[PDB]
Amino acid sequence: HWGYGKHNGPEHWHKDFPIAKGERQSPVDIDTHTAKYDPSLKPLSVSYDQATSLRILNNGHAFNVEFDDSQDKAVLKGGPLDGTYRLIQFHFHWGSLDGQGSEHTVDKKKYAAELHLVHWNTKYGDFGKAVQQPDGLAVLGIFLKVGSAKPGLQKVVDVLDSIKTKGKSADFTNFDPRGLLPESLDYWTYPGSLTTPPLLECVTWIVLKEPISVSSEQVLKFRKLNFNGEGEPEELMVDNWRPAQPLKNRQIKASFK
Ligand SMILES: [C]C1=[C][C]=C([B]([O])([O])[O])[C]=[C]1
Ligand SMILES: [Zn+2]
Repeated sequence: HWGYGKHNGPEHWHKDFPIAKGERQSPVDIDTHTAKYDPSLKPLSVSYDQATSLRILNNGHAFNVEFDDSQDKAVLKGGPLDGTYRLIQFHFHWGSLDGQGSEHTVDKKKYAAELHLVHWNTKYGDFGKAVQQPDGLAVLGIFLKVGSAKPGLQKVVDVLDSIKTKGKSADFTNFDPRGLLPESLDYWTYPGSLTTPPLLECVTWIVLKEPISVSSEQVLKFRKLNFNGEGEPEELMVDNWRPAQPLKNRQIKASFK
């Protein structure tokens, strides 16, 4: 029964998920002055040309665009990673207002939203096994700011009417996630967690420095989604972000100077 409300939100999650107070929780504030350039990170490789999107789902917490992850089709490699990580889904976190919505922050700045491209390490065979390992997942995080429209997002925006409420899905084939990337792949990286329950400490985070721009109309449509199921009282799907957690004994590394 966790969620984002006053009585079931982030401050309550630790009761059912004690790892919420663990040693490598996400998100975090990225202090740009304290992050250290690491000249050894290897180049980062996003290989999405053969991606096969399948479906879009409103799961009651966000919406997921799901991919075929039964073969190496859309993979993330390089950067801080050893081995090959397959794209399983992407989703967003966003605010009720343009001045909040991101999970990570940059020098305490909040963005309007944050895109998470979720990948799992093929050495563990399936996603469910991967989330049980400290190097099971690699999540590419991309900030959204409100300005110019993002053309490659509009297909997502357009389908949201058909998945308004929890449990609804729609076909979503032939979507190209390359259309959601910024120009630069400069990034910060650190070891962390899932940002929702079960909050498992299985993620290598790779957060891009360059945001993407989306229009006010695009983010407005995200805010028309519902947390509730059909035929239940309407609760707008907004503010589905966890705030920054303690960094504890971690260092954030930068791929750039
Ligand atoms: C199952 C799952 C996958 C990814 C995430 B997140 O928000 O950390 O990308 C949370 C939960
Ligand atoms: Zn997420």
